Amino acid sequence: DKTVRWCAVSEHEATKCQSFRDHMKSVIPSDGPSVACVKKASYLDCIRAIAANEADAVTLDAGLVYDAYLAPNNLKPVVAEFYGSKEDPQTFYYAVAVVKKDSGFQMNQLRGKKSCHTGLGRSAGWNIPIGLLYCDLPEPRKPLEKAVANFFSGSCAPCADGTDFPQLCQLCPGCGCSTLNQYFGYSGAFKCLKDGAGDVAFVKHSTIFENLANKADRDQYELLCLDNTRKPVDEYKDCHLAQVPSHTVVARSIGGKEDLIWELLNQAQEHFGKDKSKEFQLFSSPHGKDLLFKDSAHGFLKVPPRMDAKMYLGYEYVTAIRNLREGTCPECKPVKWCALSHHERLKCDEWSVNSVGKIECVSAETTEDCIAKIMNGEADAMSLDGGFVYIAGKCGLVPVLAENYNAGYFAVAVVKKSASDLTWDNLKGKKSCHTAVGRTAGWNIPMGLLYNKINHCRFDEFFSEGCAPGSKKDSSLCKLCMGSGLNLCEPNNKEGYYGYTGAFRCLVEKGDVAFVKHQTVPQNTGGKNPDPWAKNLNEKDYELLCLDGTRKPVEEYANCHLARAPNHAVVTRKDKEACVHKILRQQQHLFGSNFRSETKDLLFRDDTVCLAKLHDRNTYEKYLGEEYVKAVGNLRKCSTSSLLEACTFRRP
Ligand SMILES: [Cr+3]
Repeated sequence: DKTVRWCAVSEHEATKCQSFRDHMKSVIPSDGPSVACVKKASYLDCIRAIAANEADAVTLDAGLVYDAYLAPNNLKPVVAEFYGSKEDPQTFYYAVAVVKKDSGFQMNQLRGKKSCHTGLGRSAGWNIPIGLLYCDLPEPRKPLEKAVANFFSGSCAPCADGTDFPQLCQLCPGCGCSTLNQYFGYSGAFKCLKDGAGDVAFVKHSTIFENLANKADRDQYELLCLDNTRKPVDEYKDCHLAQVPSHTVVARSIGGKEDLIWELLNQAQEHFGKDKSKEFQLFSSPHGKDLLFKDSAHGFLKVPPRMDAKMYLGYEYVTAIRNLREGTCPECKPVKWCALSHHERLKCDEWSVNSVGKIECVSAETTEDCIAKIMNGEADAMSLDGGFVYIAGKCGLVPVLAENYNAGYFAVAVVKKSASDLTWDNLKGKKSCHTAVGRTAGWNIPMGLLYNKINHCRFDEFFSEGCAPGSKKDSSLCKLCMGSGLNLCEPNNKEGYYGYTGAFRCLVEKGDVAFVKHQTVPQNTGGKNPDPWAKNLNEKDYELLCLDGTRKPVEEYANCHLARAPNHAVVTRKDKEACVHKILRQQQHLFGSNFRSETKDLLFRDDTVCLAKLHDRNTYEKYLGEEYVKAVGNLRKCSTSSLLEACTFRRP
C-alpha cells in the first residue's frame, strides 16, 4: 500500500500521529498516501525501527540525523522543516564564534582565552565548538569538562560541574542552568561577550542581530573562521564553525519510501499547514509542544535526491560531532586523489607507489561523485574544467593549483571552411557540437555569450539539433551524438563526440559549428590523429568564427576567439589548501616536464607543463572571474546538475 509508518517517541506524539492519520484519510483519495503510527520509547528506538523496516519516517535534531546515518541504521534526510518565509526559508542555522574587533586572536589561538557558552550539552554553544577543539584539548581528554576547564583559562559554561571544575564558572559563578543566570542561553552567552566577561561567545549566526539593533554596535564584533582569519558578523555564511539543519525527516537510504513521505507531508501542509486553521493542525497540538514537528515550523521542503547525511550536515558539523562521539586524535599526511575511471585509477595507483604514499588513491563513478567525496573527506583533490570548479565552488571547495600549457586556453567556434556563409552573428537553426554541457569551451563561454543575444537558455530551440553530452536524452541536442544504448549522449568517454576532440569529430561527421579550444583542430588534423575519421583531414579546410562577424584560419586564433578560458584547476577543502600546494609542487618538481597517459588526458590534461600557484585568486569567483560567473548564473536556470541542486539547497 501507499502507507507511511510514522514513528512517535511518546504517548502524546502517538496521539497526534493518530489525529494526523485520521484527518489525512478525509483529504486524500483512496489511491493517495495514508499514515500509520508506530510508538517507540526514544528517538534511537525510532531510528532502529525505521532501519528494521518496522517504520518509515521520524523528525530528528542534527545530532540524531548523525546517529541515524551511521551503520547499521544507514538512514538519510528526505524532508526539511522550514521557519519564517520562502525567498528566505531558514532551514539551517550556523554555529559561530563571535569576538570583539581587535582582540587579536584567531580560532587556532583559543587556548587560554575566556569562553562564553550558551549551555553545556547545547549544539552551537558546546557540542560544535568543543567538537572542533576536541584534539587541541589537553590529555587526558576524559572527563571532557576537566579538559575544557584546562584549555580556556576561564569560562561561563551553564550547567557544567562548577564544584569539580570551577574555571568553567569563573565568568558566571555557580554555572546556573536557568535564565536566573545572566550569561545563560543565546542572549546570555552573547551578553557574556559584550559585558566584557569573555573573549569569545559560541552562539548562532542570528544571536548578534537579535541583541544589537544598530550596525554601528555590530561593527565592534567579528567572527572566527576555521581558516584562522576573521570576517564581519553578517558574513556568517562564509565564516562559521558548522551549518546545522533545524529539524529533518529521515528515511532508509535504500527503499525508504522518500517519495510517499514527501507526497504525504506536502498534501499534509496544503490542507493542515501554517494558517490553514482547521480543527487539526500539523504544527501544534492540545496534547503538547513540538509533537512530531517543531510547533514553530512554517512548512516542509523536499531534500534534493543527490543528498546523503554527510553532505546535508556538511564537512564542518561531521568533523565536530565525529570528534565528540569517537574521541579519536592522531600522532601533512597523504593527499587522497579522486579518479573517474579504471584508466585514471591505474595511473593514480602507479603515482601512489612512485611517491612513498604521499599520494593515496580513491576512485568514484562520475566527476560529481568525486567532488562529493572531497566535500566530505573521503577524498582530497582532483583537477576540474572551469565548469566543474564553479560547482566545486558553490559546494564550498576552493581551487589551489591551475594546470599550465605555455591567462590560459581560448574557446573558439570551428566551422567547415566550404560553408563560408556561416557567421557568429547568425547560427540560428544550425547544428551545434559541444564538448559537454556545463564545460568551459563547450558550453559556459559559447552559450554564455549566446544567452546574452536571446535572453533565454533553451538552446535545443535555437540550434536545429546537435550533440551536447549531459543533455536530456530526448533533446534535439542529443540527436547528433554517436554512443549506442545507455551511452548515447553521456558526458563520458563511452560517447565518441564527448570532449574537445569528440566535438570536433562531431563537426567533421554531422554538424555545422563546434565549440572547442584553439589547439583542438591542429592536434586532430594533418595525420597527428591517426584514427580513421581524423587521419585524412587538413587544417586549412576549417575556419574559426570571430566575434565581429568575420572568419579566420585555425592558427589565427589570437584575433579569432570567443573568450579567454579559465584554465583547468586542482580543487580541495580550505582545511587542505596548504598541504595540497606543498605535496603537488613537490610531486611536479620531480615528475613534471622532467602528466603522460597510457590512454589520453588522464587525471590532468596531457598538454599540461606545470601546476601554477593562484596566489590571490584562490576562490571560485576570483579564479573563474566576474564575467564567467554572470554567464553560469544565467545558464543554471536550465542546468540539470544533481550535486549543484544539493549544494544550492544548503546555500542559495
Ligand atoms: Cr576545459
